Amino acid sequence: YSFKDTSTGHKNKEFVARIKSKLDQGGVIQDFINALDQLSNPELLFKDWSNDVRAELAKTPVNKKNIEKMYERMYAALGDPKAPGLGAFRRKFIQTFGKEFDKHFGKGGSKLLRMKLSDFNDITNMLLLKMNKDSKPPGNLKECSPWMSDFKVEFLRNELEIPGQYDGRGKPLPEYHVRIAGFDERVTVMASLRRPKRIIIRGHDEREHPFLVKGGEDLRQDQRVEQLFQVMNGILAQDSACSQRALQLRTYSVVPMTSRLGLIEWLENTVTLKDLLLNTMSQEEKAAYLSDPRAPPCEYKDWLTKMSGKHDVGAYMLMYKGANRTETVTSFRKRESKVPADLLKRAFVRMSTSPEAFLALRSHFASSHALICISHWILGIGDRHLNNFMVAMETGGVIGIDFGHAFGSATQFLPVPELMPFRLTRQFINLMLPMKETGLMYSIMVHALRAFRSDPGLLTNTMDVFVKEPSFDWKNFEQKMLKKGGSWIQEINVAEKNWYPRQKICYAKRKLAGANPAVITCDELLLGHEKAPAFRDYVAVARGSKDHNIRAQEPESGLSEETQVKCLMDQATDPNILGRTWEGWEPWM
Repeated sequence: YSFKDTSTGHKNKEFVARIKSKLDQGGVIQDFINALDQLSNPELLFKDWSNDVRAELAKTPVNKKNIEKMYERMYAALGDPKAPGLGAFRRKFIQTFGKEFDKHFGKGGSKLLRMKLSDFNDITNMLLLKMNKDSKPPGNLKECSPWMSDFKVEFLRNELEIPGQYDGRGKPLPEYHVRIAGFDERVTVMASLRRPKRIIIRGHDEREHPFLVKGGEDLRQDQRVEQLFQVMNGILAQDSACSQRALQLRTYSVVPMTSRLGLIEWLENTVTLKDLLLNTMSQEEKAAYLSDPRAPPCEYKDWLTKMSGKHDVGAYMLMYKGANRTETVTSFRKRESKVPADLLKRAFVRMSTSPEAFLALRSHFASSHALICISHWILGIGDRHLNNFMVAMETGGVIGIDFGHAFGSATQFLPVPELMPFRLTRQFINLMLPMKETGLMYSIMVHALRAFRSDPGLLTNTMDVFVKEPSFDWKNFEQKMLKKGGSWIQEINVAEKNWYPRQKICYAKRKLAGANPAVITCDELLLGHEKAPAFRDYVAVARGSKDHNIRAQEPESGLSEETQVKCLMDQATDPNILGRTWEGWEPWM
């Protein structure tokens, strides 16, 4: 908060103190947060503290009081092992990490309290490198944060009321909202870069509720974009021509319990898109798709080797200094022609039992996927890779999850950018044969984008929570934009109020008032890859050709709606873009 305290700062201070005393009702909520914190891997917070000390001491030793304010949390968690037992209940794995890390932290506590070294990091990097041998994240039970496993409610401690309820509309009548009464022994770890956990908590009426717990990321961006989706299907179901089609985005609840601790509602009876495709295939198909040098797995890497000589990241940089246009299309169609041409069709006749009903599962799938690919562009979300789309195996509809790059941020700070606006690849148009992606995945996009260009004020007005309070993900990269970037046509001294967020709201207001979707994809590429080695080839690929693409025969602004979605779909499916992208996005399937 950090009040100013000139005239009314005192009454604001005592008012916040009044509420801080009025809430929290003793000791169930704060140690709920705490004992949920104390089960994650200590390596993630270890590298987090390493990042925040390398970024704030190793560059300039003038930042007064910030190191002495940030070593308090490093002293608390992974410090002296009775401090976790004082602040909360001590776990069963910090008593094996602090039991090992005593010699290494003796010199830390005795001289790295006020170190002022700023030049060497390998003395710590070798210990975090060797520490990943006796790091076992599976605690194999629920005793690994032993307050929830010994919860055992006994009296009116002002119940907790399992979070992620109170969805806005309606006088709530809170006697129905479920209350926590236990946890299960079997916990699971996920499959991501830092592997968040998945818990099986129980309601007060013997109902399982699973949740996804992640303990290092500030989940306020996700809360604001699910807030945006609530505005989005509040403006959809008011519109006339979209309500007959009954168009709605399907959301899900995410609560930021505190900074570096949030909960995600895990959804049930759903399966990811890659698992659906990879299990519709036959047993003679999958092994030859996986383990062939002519399979599109290894053929792309051999193309990376034979195109520019490099064998790793940066080959995509030297590929823009490699092939020409009419090499990539011909080397790409033979990559597209190695997977079977129908997999969603086999997956929709494998489960629909009737020719009346195959027709009506397919229209629902295609209309829902059209809706999320047009609403994933206004607020411009990138990284639409294969495990981000989640189909619902009881009604046939896709749900979109895992939002990392919210506004135009996939094509700015990533090494090799992503230039498509969404994911409309080959299988999504082979589903609709003998037609193609012009009948049903077109008028849905026109109706949705016409509703969003009806009243252009609502989403930009909701976007101002980002400018009234910047999050942690919009200040760790704001420094990178400050040290290298653009935006010198605007001022810098009013930072984070009209420099950064008025830029993002300016971009979304441009593409909501009518902008060429090749212009934005190179403006956001100029503002993050100016003075690049291969920058003219980026702005040459993502601009058109004027002989083969309609996105080069149209002006930049004042553009119309049907024309805008037309050049959008032209930018979406084009083998020039999809021939040279990131190898984990899998643009061929």
